[PDB]
Amino acid sequence: GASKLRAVLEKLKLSRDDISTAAGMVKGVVDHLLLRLKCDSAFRGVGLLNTYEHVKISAPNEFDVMFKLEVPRIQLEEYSNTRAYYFVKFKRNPKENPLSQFLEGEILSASKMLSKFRKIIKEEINDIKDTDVIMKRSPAVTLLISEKISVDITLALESKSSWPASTQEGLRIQNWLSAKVRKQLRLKPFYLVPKHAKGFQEETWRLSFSHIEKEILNNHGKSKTCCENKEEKCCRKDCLKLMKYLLEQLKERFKDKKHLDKFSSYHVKTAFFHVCTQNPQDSQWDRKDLGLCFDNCVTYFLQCLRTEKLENYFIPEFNLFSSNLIDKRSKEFLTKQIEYERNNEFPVFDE
Ligand SMILES: Cc1ccc(-c2cc(C(=O)O)c3nc(CN4CCOCC4)[nH]c3c2)c(Cl)c1
Ligand SMILES: [Zn+2]
Repeated sequence: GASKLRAVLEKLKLSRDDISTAAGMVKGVVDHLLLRLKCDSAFRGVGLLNTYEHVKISAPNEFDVMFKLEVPRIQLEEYSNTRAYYFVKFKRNPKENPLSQFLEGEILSASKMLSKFRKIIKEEINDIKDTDVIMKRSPAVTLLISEKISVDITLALESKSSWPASTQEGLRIQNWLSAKVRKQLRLKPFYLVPKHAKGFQEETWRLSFSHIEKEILNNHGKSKTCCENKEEKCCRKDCLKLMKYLLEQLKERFKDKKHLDKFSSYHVKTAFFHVCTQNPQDSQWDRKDLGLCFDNCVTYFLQCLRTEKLENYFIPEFNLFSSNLIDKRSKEFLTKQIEYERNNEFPVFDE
């Protein structure tokens, strides 16, 4: 029942200290690069984005880090009705921006900016000889510290402006976290990561709302006091940790023929939060009900792959499971693998 799952989560608690020692290795290298970039003309307004504060975790030895660049008076042009991919233009010309180095008429190049960013890092990488830091061959700068810790660095354009139109019906937390909280969150800035649409269109930026996850996860209840006492203990966080570790273990047992390469913890998060919308009450996430609650996430995720539909939590018109992003075969393969786990009381957790 719920007994087996608790031991898995209690096991995952034991590796917190090993992740904490490796976390300081990430922040050390990252702070040197931030000092190096600030001395440059274009990367003077570079800062660390808090998404472990500024260090986000995707896999056990993978660490996603985000560098933000303040872009004032930014005008966005939507690309090919994709709803998430956009072009970066400038409202007017009051006093020429320092970002003009990568401009191409009106449109700001994503390929040109990421290239100078890759160059300034490649130069600073060989400088700090304290730890073995390298660079790998994908809109991120991957580093490898002590031939084990992989750090995916991403550059993002910050816009303090009102969120784009495609996000109008997104973040459907009204019946869960409230209309008050939705309005509050939508007052926060948004990000433009250089993810390119399928060759590629290397001048299009993707809408990123990564920074909102910590806001919702650290305040996940309908009741303001959720998980603040022994009475209101819920299992929302435990179901997300079990959903993340499920895909993680399936990506480990099937690196045999590389079918699940397109799948990330991101797809698992999106699906979990959609269940959080479906189940807005705290009584639908009780600590005793861990087994039942996890199965609700497992059923929704299986229904997602099966229907080839998983809406971006912020952009409903954007389908993360479209034929264009992940092929029909990879979804039908993952459907079959999870279906086997669900029908056999999850044998990929027995360790
Ligand atoms: C309630 C809530 C809040 C935030 C997110 C959320 C959003 C984004 C996003 O960007 O909108 C994102 N992005 C990541 C990691 N990226 C995967 C693709 O490659 C680059 C790294 N996790 C992400 C997580 C979700 Cl689901 C739900
Ligand atoms: Zn809770």
